[PDB]
Amino acid sequence: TCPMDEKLLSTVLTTSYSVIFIVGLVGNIIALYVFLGIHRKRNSIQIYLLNVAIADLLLIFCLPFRIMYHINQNKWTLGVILCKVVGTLFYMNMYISIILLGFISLDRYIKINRSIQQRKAITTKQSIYVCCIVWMLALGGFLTMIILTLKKGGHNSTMCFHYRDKHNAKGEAIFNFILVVMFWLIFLLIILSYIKIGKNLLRISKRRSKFPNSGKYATTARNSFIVLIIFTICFVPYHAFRFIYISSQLNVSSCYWKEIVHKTNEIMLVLSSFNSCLDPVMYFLMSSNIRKIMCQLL
Ligand SMILES: CCOC[C@H](COC(=O)CCc1ccccc1OCc1cccc(Oc2ccccc2)c1)OP(=O)(O)OC[C@H](N)C(=O)O
Repeated sequence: TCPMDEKLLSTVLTTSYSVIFIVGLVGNIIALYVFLGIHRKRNSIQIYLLNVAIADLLLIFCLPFRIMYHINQNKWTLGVILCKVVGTLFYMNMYISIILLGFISLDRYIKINRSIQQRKAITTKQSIYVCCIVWMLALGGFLTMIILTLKKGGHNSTMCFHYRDKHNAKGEAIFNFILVVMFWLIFLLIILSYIKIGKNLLRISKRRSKFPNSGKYATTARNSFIVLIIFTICFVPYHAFRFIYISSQLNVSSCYWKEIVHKTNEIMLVLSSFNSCLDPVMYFLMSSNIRKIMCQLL
């Protein structure tokens, strides 16, 4: 455990996480207000996005502990219990957000590309069913893993969010490895969905059957590509490097690899958490009614 300099890393992480925290807080507050205050009725996609907003708001509420830890002296003043609570809660919220974004991709694909008329907008029932299942499965994993870590593991210290060996705890490592591959499957589904949606909207706009609103389809096709690219840049490099993280952490090696691996992991955490603040903004910007409201109000 080489105690290497991280003051510049601490400062850059503190600044990045503070900006992400404030932007995500304001964005998720606005998203909750619009999904509750002015949205009387919900469809499957809107319920999905409300749950994404709740997960992102929980990750944003998790962030201030991280910024305080990084800014104070890069040491954790409080107990290991809160360290474990925050560390597990941040990751569970992140993966809930990822899963629900994959479901938003999927139902957008089935609703736009292949649907002919409608499904009478009764897909909401299965939407809350899937949302409840995912939240219950996340909460169960949260409780079991935290209750195992607090008692079974004797590694209690005054340092948090740091690099640790997984010789004592290999279940956490294998569960993280499974999380990465399921995230990659979700990302492949997301990219397929959004490429197909964009191509369908471009061909529909290119046919130009009716002159009115023949240019909004091109805008919607562009928006699909934009949201797919934002998701990619936010999440892909992180889970690309998490493989090297696990490979280095599950075997004995010189700490010289460890500092650069830890620094890369933290930088990728910054990009991943930035999606939390970005997600509410894309809904407001890509919605024609909300965009016009923003344009006329400003
Ligand atoms: C105990 C400290 O945890 C935080 C971190 C280590 O994080 C991991 O190894 C990944 C997260 C993880 C993996 C395996 C099991 C539970 C995990 O915690 C989150 C979680 C909870 C519940 C469910 C769940 O998976 C879901 C699956 C399906 C649906 C919804 C959720 C995930 O350690 P630390 O804070 O020290 O940070 C180390 C390092 N800086 C860094 O960033 O990894």
